[PDB]
Amino acid sequence: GMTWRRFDVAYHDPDLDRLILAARPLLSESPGRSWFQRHWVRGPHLELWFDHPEPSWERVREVLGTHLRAHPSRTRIDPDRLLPQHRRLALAEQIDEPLLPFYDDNTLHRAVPRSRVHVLGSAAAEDLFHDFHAAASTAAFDQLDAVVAGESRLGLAFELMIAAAHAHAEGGITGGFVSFRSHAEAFLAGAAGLRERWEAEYRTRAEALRAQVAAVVTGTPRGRAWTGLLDGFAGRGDELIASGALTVVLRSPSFRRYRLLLNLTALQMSRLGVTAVQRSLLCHFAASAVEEEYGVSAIEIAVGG
Repeated sequence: GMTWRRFDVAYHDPDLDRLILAARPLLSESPGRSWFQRHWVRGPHLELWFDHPEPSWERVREVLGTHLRAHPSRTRIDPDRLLPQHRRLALAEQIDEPLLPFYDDNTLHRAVPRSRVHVLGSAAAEDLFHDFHAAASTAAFDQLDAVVAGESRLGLAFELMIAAAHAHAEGGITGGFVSFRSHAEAFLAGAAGLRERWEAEYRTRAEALRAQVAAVVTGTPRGRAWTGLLDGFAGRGDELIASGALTVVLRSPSFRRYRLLLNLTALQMSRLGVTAVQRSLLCHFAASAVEEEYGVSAIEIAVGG
């Protein structure tokens, strides 16, 4: 917190995948824990977090300098309409920090790490997330090779969601149902007319989605890699929800674990460039595919008595 460095790479092109990829050597060079995330404070930007002195500002400035100059971002923005969205997002995410001015495109800034303690629960909670972000930043680089190499971004994300529910939900995949239906019903309560669209988008892909669910449930290299990564944080997470040092079958200790590991997965989806809408769509896709593939209703009714 007095050790963490943060660098903000201002970039208004929503596609960051190639920029992120350029920055990979920096994190490999870093002897400590390093990580990155997409963020919006003072406009779209990439954030590079390092808890050790190396690489170093001038290293960072030269690596990202090359790329930024070679591959600039031509995208404009609307500061006038964007500011209100952020001022709301600041209240939502609970973000005290200069929202103004906006960074100019294609600029490297040095910046102070923000604290997430008042949001996460403890200092211990904050450390756990740093650890996860570090591990998941590594795994993000691989997943983004694939994506730039043409692969489905949304398809990779769905895979992580399904794998996580199967490994870590009480009762495997059918036990992640409610959490999927939850995330998605939340979004649709906030915009009625999308319900029907979400339904039509599932319907044309129904058997295709189910086939992916089944495939991930059986086991895939990517699926086992992700759940493995999450493994590392399950034990430590338990303690912190047990001890009360981490954000609140409400009281259920093994429902709390899962909700956390599902949030970590969601953060991975941000990192990979899956927006709130796409994330809402995947959750709907997941809830419906799981329903139809396993007759989750038949089951809920069955265990009714």
